[PDB]
Amino acid sequence: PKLLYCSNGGHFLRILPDGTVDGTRDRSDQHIQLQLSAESVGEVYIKSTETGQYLAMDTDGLLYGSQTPNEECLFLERLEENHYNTYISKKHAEKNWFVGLKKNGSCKRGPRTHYGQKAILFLPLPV
Repeated sequence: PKLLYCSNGGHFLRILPDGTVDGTRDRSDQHIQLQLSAESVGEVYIKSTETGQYLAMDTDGLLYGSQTPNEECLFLERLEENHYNTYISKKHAEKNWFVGLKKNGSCKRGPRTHYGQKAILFLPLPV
């Protein structure tokens, strides 16, 4: 029962019911309560506790909400040097595509992500 805070512009990661991932700063928002559930070690699904949608990155690197689970919904967790976390699309691990948000709280597509950005750091917060 966790919130994922993005260091970049200070948004909590948010899966809107229509599949559009983005960020909000509103703590009472329903769609930010997430559940991180480990398949293997350092291999998680990221799910909304409010819609049951799964976070997923498609072929273009666009993050969306997946209504059912699958290959695209798995992400590689890495704890970073501070207390923050990065998350790679397992299905696109080679392409080194992270979950990330821009500074205005919008999805920063995989292609345009990379290491050393503040877009890709997230701080899990127990709700």
